[PDB]
Amino acid sequence: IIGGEFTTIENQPWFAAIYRRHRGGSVTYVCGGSLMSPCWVISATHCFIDYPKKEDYIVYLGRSRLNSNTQGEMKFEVENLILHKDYSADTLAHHNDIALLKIRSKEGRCAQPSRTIQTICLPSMYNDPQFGTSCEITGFGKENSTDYLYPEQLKMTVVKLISHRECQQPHYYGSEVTTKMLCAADPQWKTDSCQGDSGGPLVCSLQGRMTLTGIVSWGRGCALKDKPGVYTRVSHFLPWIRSHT
Ligand SMILES: CC(C)[C@@H]1NCCc2ccc(NC(=O)c3ccc4cc(C(=N)N)ccc4c3)cc21
Repeated sequence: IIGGEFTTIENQPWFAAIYRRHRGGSVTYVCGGSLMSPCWVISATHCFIDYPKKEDYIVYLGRSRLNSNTQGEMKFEVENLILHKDYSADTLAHHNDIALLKIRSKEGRCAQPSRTIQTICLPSMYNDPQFGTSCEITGFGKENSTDYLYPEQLKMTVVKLISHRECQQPHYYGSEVTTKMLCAADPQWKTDSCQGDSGGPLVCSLQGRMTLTGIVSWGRGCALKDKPGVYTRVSHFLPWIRSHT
């Protein structure tokens, strides 16, 4: 996150920290995720497309720092890694960038809800918050575009949803942004998600209930003028999630 505020997992019960083991033994952070149901996590396909082995991943819940085992956390493994069957990556835009990771602990059980481990509701058919709505994003991603290390503590920030016609203007993303994607950004371009945040939650309070409306996907740079952050429009993929879970 660029700018924003430092927060602790208690505020983001449904945020999943996804890691990956390397030959030799080191473990680096990869991407974020959202707790769908006790046994499922949803993220982005571009965080696993290159190393499609369910065995190389680790998924943490209730973890507040990168190199610390926060009180009440749970360590998991990927029982099933399902990727959208039509994914492609262009110069900027990423298509069908949605993914399902069916988690499972060494003992064979799924997540166990608590004060620090919760789930968010999926959006419903054709019901997306209007443009200009404020929503939050979370991740252990960069705090600057020139840093190579991630913040040791979880961060969060708020942005505003941008209409589709406004995201297709020449000085924005032209025809690169498609109707199955959403755009969000700070009207002052000082705060925004960035590299390391991909796959993470974009939560909008829709008609009372906190809804998972977007999945961090792509964007030109981080917090750059007229260059919003593009997210995966969950509502569109409901039939996919349902039939695939
Ligand atoms: C190491 C890297 C090149 C990695 N390789 C596997 C394929 C692949 C695909 C996309 C990405 N994505 C990013 O690095 C990446 C970089 C910047 C991003 C910026 C925003 C945003 N400005 N809100 C929103 C999302 C962003 C995602 C990384 C990789």
